[PDB]
Amino acid sequence: DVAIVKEGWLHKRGKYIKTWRPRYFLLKNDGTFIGYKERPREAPLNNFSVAQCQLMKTERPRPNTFIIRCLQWTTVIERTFHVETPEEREEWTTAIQTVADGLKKQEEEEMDF
Repeated sequence: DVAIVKEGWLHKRGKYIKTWRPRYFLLKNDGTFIGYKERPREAPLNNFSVAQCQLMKTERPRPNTFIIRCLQWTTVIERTFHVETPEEREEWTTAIQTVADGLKKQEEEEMDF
């Protein structure tokens, strides 16, 4: 069954306004990545799958930024996050990567041959 893999505060850059705001995110092993205004009913402000997504690291405009990029149909979705240390970024990117890898292995076992 589906369990939380990692949860915690992330600084998220907005989609339309490119400002940064603190958000409480939860990553689940089915690829669910859900973000709330406060530590959690109250609906989430962000809700997307990390399945088939790409992790990118950047230092501008903020150090220790990571981007989750997902190509969906014609559209490309990007979600931008900042944490205070490069170690915390590695903490998050490793967790997201391992979940994505689990789901990729599952897809490949279904689609290959």
